[PDB]
Amino acid sequence: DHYNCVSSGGQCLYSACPIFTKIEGTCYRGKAKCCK
Repeated sequence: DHYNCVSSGGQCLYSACPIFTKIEGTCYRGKAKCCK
């Protein structure tokens, strides 16, 4: 979720994760990606 994503270094993005990050979980009631 958003809390864990941001606390663990990531960012919540609805569509693509930018280059040199990868999808590691979700945010926003599972509608966005946590990119780390």
